[PDB]
Amino acid sequence: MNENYPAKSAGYNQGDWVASFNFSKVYVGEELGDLNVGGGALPNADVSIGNDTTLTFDIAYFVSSNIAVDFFVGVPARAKFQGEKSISSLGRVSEVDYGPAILSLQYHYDSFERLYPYVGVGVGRVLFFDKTDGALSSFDIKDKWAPAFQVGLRYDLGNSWMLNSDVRYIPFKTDVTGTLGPVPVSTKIEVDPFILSLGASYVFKLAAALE
Repeated sequence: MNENYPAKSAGYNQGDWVASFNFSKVYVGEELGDLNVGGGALPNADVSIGNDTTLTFDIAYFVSSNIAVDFFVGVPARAKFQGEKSISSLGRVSEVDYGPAILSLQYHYDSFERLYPYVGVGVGRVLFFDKTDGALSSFDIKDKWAPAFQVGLRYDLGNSWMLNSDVRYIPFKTDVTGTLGPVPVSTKIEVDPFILSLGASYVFKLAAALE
């Protein structure tokens, strides 16, 4: 008739592992930034990216009930984007693979507004695969790396299916160079890329049992 010694509860414990899978929408590409050129003139170029479906996978590690860690990663295929004056019009300027590598932790913070989202921060490195960039003879692009900040919320809506939504911000400038034979052209462009992650996640508890 009476109740005693209830069942154990396990929802969040230090060392928890939850896979958060969501689509990351990158937003960058305003206009190239040429410093100088042998030609003498100082024209302006234009970059463009192809609109297509894309997904991203990140690993969230629950260590504390106040904060946690998340690592954004993805193995996208080879994509071709524009980035020039006359070459842009053609449609074939640069083509390579995407190597999005970001790792930051999420933490809560005081708030007054309705929604009480969380803010994170860490190291966000963006690299690519040397395939065929630039309108020149197999041109390469100098990747970049720097600290980024995350902003969003994470909850569990439904059974065996959680939800996650945040955004990654980190303004930086990429470089471009490479040439087979003659002297390559070292260029640089400063832009503020905006990544939007939206999808679901899945919580999981370690298998190894401790005393």
